[PDB]
Amino acid sequence: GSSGSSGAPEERDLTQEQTEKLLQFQDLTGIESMDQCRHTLEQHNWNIEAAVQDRLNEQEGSGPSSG
Repeated sequence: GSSGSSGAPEERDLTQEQTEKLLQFQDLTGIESMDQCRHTLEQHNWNIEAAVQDRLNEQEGSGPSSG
């Protein structure tokens, strides 16, 4: 909006690979807050496969299990 950035004088840039992964997860999951996304990822260790599960597992829209 109008100069409203609360944080520290730091900068964290991701890598192409990682970035891409995010895009995927983001789309898959559907989270808005990018951070939130990378979060679930970082945790699982940028493991969409897991992050995805940990994402769904923890409160899902519709469909607890598939197959």
